[PDB]
Amino acid sequence: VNSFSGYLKLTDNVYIKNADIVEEAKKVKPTVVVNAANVYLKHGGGVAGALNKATNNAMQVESDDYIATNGPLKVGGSCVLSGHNLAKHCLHVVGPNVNKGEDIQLLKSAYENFNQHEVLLAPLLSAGIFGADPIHSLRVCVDTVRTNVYLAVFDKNLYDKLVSSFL
Ligand SMILES: Nc1ncnc(N2C[C@H]3CC[C@@H]2CC3)c1Cl
Repeated sequence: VNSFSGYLKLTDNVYIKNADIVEEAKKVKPTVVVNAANVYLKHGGGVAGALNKATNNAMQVESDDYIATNGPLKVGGSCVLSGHNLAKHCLHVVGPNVNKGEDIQLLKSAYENFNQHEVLLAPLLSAGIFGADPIHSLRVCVDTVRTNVYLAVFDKNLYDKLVSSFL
C-alpha cells in the first residue's frame, strides 16, 4: 500500500492522475519525483522550472554544482539528486527535445531510468515544451517501465485525451 490517491490504473504498474507534479509532490513526499530535465540541468520552464521554483531555486544551485563537477548528462540519461522539500530524491531524466531535433527513439532509453526505482512520482516525458506527442510518450512509458509509476499530468484536455485513447 502507498499514499498516492485519486489515480486511474492503466496497467499492472502504471497509474495516471490530473495533478501538478509540484502539488502532488508536496502532498505525498514520494521517495522519488522525476524531473523533465535537460542535459545542462537548467530548470527554465514546465516540470523543471516549476519544480525548481517550488524549491526556492535550491534545485538549481545543487544542479549547477553537479554540472560543474560531472559535465552535462546524455540525452536519454539521468542523475539522482536531492528532492529538497518535494521528495527524498529527484531523478533528473533527459527525454529528447523534438524542438532541438533529438531522436525520439531516445525516449525509450529515458524511461528505462525509471526501472532503477521501485516507485516514482513522475511526469509525462517529452511532453509539453519538449515537443513530443504525449500519447506516444504514454505508450513508451507503459511498454518500458516495469516499476510502479504514478504519472501526475497537470492538464485536463490532455489527461482526458490520454485516458480516452489508451489501448
Ligand atoms: N507542473 C506540471 N505537472 C505535471 N505536468 C506538467 N506538464 C505536463 C504536460 C507537459 C509539461 C507540462 C504541461 C502539460 C507540469 Cl508543467
